Amino acid sequence: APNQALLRILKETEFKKIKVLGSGAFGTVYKGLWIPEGEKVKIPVAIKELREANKEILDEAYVMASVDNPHVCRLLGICLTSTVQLITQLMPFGCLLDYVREHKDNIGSQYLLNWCVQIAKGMNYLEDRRLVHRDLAARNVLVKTPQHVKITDFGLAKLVPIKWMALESILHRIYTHQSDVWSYGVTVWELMTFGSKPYDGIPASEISSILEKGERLPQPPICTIDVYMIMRKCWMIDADSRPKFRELIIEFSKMARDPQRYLVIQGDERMHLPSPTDSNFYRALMDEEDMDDVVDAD
Ligand SMILES: *CCC(=O)N1Cc2nc(-c3cc(-c4ccccc4F)c(F)cn3)n(-c3ccncn3)c2C1
Repeated sequence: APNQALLRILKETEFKKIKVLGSGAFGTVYKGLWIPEGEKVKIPVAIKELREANKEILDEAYVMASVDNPHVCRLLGICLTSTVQLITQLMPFGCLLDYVREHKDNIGSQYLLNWCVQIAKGMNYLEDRRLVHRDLAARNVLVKTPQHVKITDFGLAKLVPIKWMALESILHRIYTHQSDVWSYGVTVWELMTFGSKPYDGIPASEISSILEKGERLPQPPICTIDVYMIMRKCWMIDADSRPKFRELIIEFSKMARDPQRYLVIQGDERMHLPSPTDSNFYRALMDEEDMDDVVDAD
């Protein structure tokens, strides 16, 4: 029974879908416009209309609306009609998966390590709340600004990403904070490869036997062995042997302090974090919310 004041019930008359942004396995993402009651103003919003109980949907949506963390997208409004529409703050930059693909071999080491830090802080918040995401992947990490990423779609899996799933989840539908750690390792791998698809050319049916044999995702060319060992540690068979989100925040923050020693990127001395001037601009314009300082190179 969380705070019902975090979820605003929207009527079909207060909003309108205008543009198409993309679509995934759960639904289609639209750029929306909210017209608040008794007002003339049009306010951009992001709307996800689902693909396929009202009391039960709302119960889950209140939990989804209670996630208050700088690296977790909070559900803001819901519109229950014949379809289920979810409303959240519009993010022009979209997902990190497409951002890294559209910026292939053009992303600095400071960005990658800081994103790994931020994703770990978002998941660590979810673990403190005893919440399991179940669908962590670079497609479910949104870019607020290039220096601020946030985990999206928490609770959508509750209402199959085999290549992002831990073996116990594939075999026994078991989902814990430690299976989320496995998915996180796969997500870090997607970033380090600038958007590569994991186990490309391998049918989803073969993955469980491939894992049981001891096969894992290859070392991305930019990762030193210390970075690869952390990703490997995330894919251990024994869930309790895998690192904690708590430990991943510290390890990746320590690595962000010496970026060149942990990632080998060509043209990296040029690709630095933005000047205070450009970060002040981005913040006042599109990121007023309070977040921890991005880890700088000593
Ligand atoms: C690579 C894919 C991509 O570019 N995007 C995926 C995506 N989803 C959403 C989104 C998510 C949600 C949402 C958030 C919390 C809980 C439940 C839930 F459905 C939503 F309501 C609406 N959109 N976006 C998105 C796009 C633009 N601004 C914000 N979110 C993307 C982008």
